[PDB]
Amino acid sequence: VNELERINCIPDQPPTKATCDQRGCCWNPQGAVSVPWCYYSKNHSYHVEGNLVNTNAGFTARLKNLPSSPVFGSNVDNVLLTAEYQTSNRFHFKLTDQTNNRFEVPHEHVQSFSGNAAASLTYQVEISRQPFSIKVTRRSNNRVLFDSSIGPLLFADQFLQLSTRLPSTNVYGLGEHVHQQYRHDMNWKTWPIFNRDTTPNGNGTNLYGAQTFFLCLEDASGLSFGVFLMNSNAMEVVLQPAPAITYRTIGGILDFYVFLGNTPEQVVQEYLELIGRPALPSYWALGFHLSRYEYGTLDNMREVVERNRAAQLPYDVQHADIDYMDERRDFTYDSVDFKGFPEFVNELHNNGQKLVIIVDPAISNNSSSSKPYGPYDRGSDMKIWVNSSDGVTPLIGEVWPGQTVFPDYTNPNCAVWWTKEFELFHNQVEFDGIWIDMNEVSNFVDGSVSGCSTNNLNNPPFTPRILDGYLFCKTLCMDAVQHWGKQYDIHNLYGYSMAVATAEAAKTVFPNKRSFILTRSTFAGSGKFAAHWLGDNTATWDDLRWSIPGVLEFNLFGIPMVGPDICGFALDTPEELCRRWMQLGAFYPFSRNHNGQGYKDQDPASFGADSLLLNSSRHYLNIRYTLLPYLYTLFFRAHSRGDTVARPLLHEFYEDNSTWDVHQQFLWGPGLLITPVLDEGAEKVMAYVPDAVWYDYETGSQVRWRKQKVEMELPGDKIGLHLRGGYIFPTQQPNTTTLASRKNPLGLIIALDENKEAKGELFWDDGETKDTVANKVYLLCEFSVTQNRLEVNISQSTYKDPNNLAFNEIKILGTEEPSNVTVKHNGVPSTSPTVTYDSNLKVAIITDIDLLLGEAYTVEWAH
Ligand SMILES: *[C@@H]1O[C@H](CO)[C@@H](O[C@@H]2O[C@H](CO)[C@@H](O)[C@H](O)[C@H]2NC(C)=O)[C@H](O)[C@H]1NC(C)=O
Ligand SMILES: O=S(=O)([O-])O[C@@H]([C@H](O)[C@@H](O)[C@H](O)CO)[C@H](O)C[S@+]1C[C@@H](O)[C@H](O)[C@H]1CO
Ligand SMILES: *[C@@H]1O[C@H](CO)[C@@H](O)[C@H](O)[C@H]1NC(C)=O
Ligand SMILES: *[C@@H]1O[C@H](CO)[C@@H](O)[C@H](O)[C@H]1NC(C)=O
Repeated sequence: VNELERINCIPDQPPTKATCDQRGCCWNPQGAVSVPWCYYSKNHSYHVEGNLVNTNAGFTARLKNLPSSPVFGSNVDNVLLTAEYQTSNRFHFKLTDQTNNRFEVPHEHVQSFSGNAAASLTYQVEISRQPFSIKVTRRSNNRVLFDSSIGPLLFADQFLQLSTRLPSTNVYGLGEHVHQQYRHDMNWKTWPIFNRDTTPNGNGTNLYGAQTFFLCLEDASGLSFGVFLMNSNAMEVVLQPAPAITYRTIGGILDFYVFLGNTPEQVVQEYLELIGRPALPSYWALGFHLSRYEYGTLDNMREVVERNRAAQLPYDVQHADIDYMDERRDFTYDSVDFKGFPEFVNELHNNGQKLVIIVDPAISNNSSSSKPYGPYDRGSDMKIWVNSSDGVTPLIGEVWPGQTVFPDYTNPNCAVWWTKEFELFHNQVEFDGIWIDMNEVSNFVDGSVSGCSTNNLNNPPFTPRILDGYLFCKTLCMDAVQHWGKQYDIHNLYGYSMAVATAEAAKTVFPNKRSFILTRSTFAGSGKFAAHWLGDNTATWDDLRWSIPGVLEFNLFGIPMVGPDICGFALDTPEELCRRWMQLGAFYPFSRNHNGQGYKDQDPASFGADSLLLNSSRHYLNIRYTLLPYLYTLFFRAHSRGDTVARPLLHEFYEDNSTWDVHQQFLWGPGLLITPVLDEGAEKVMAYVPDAVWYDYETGSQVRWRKQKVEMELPGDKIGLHLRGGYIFPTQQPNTTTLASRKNPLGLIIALDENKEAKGELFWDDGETKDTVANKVYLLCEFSVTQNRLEVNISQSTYKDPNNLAFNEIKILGTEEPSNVTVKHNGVPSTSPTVTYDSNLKVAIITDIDLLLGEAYTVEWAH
């Protein structure tokens, strides 16, 4: 056994030979740091009993436990392997107890399969019987992708483990964590996963959400695969330099999907086809959002709103945090400090802005005839709370308002209660979207106001390395009871079920509209319902750097609308850090400046009406808003096809191994390269320039750099932004709200490749109606340039914007002087455009044109 391939047999304590001998493992304390001293022998585990059986979907096998000493308790003697060839690119296998039903995740999107095995498989499955292992190989090159033979299968009631070899160390994903780097290096590292309210800091703890998906780029050809584990129990994932990854969970079943693609993007697409593609956002949610914990008063909030509006900051959304509430209780507002809240909502709406309100799941249980508290009274009438282990008494915990009960969102009746609370509240305060927080669920006491009984749920045989080392820390008792089952099994599904219920509420409160839901806690598939933010970060340079991998990973997880608290939630933000963070933050798919209680103001205009920070923030937000049609089209592709929005360089440039590690730059889709300064004091950044033609976004000048590391000069007022040759970017003149910007003239930026060609597309619908894609009420058009000619082609034509929108400007980068520009509509001229040319920069701008959105055109020129 190569020591890199040793699978640790003593995950639970300091290794000893006595424990090693008792567990029947191998002892060799002579390795390098972190190399396990005690590791599994070659026949710990299961063997296939008798023959495999073909089924319509695939095959089954019966696995029988080989005699072994019971470490983490009640072992499963007879295991059933069920394998389904679900599609040419997706394999599913699950290991269950042949004799007993066990907890299975009741996912809202994924359904059971009742097909026949797919034809033309891109993969092959090999089963070894003595001992059991499962291998999945890529058919084209026989690359072993999944191979459990490196380790045993362990399957006890509260301890399940399976390992797989990996074909490379280009491994991305898992969550929710602060990984600091984007590529997992595969050095010995254990990542615990158990939804927890905790600071995203440098400690690598489990955080708010649970995401078991990873993607592996196999080699420079782009061939990639992914693995998803459908299990909601506390678990950890162990990475080691074999390379290999081990999943170790403390309940449920091992239900695995393996996805193959020809590129990293195809793997994400296959994963999202399974778990659910992300919602198309309201176009206004793409704008800039501003927020803080504790304005304290409506007057204070108004003062902030007003100075940022006075500054002409692009600024669509204002969030109201728990300070709007009457004593931090949901579905109230403070009639003194927030007196006149409804009037302020009208002011926002009149200014073309939106209000997003925070709503917490925990509900104050303080109600009497003297002073009733409606949401509690109504929820109690409907009996929709999470109960204690007795199965009948609502569990009492403590959150913002004091003592609280917790809604059981797994109960469909709970969604009815919740919907009605929102309806009642929306009648008083006409908010536009909902920010659901503290939904891990977060509890200010451990378990309940009376703690947690000692039993195998609260105190299991094995505890993964979750923060604080007890499952019930800062959450509910594990033996609490909900419709879908015990908190031990469904804890990781709380925020997911809450997002589903809040989407259901939206159906009534915002009829036929998308609205906007922002959630803290997530499970696989949450992006179908909600955006995410990366939680309670801190105003440090490390937190700035750590945000980009967090954004990229959530795009892999199908939650493309993701971002951190720009400038940092905890602590007073230094001007220089906030200026850099706003520059980068103009390019997060979810762009929100948010701040914790009591800290110095960090809203952009608070730095001074003529400050470098405000000027730079306005500048780059104006660029963001200019590219909103491009961004919105990226979201359309994420929703319809499963593409990422914020995208690693390697997804586009996988042929170039210099991109495999890059985590300080990222792309919007295929075409826009973002290069922030991320180091204190720096007016430069060490940047990678991929193998493409690149143009400076502002000047349009072609950079000399190609496929090389560069020192990019970025003074205090700059972030790197370059456009990829071969791409056409739709734009729209910016305004301070998207309500207004959407009415503005459109533009095209055509970034020519080495062959003087480029292609692009534009999706356009009404920006807010639900089912616009499903019901085919949209415009989709395609742009292509191949010399001397731009074609605008209409592929879907079932929405016509009433605002007379047209492309009134075409900017061509990397071109020789165009002459005789002519515009044809369905073959007919047209009215001579104006052409301006910069021969030093090789940039042409065509103006005095009017190409109506949704009409086909050819624009031709000579040289
Ligand atoms: C939590 O406990 C309540 C009782 O406090 C349970 O309420 C039951 O709800 C159903 C309505 O679906 C009624 O038919 C029963 O009469 C209720 N019981 C009582 C005693 O009122 C509720 O089911 C419990 N929830 C869970 C997840 O077990
Ligand atoms: O620090 S804290 O006092 O602010 O409480 C944190 C958290 O609870 C923290 O204490 C962790 O335990 C690790 O520090 C809580 O998450 C803040 S919530 C989400 C945020 O975005 C809203 O503005 C806040 C008000 O609704
Ligand atoms: C780890 O946790 C504690 C927070 O309670 C903190 O003081 C320490 O700085 C953290 N370490 C890092 C690297 O974030
Ligand atoms: C920008 O929005 C304002 C509304 O606040 C509107 O009056 C103005 O005309 C818009 N500017 C344009 C057309 O670019």
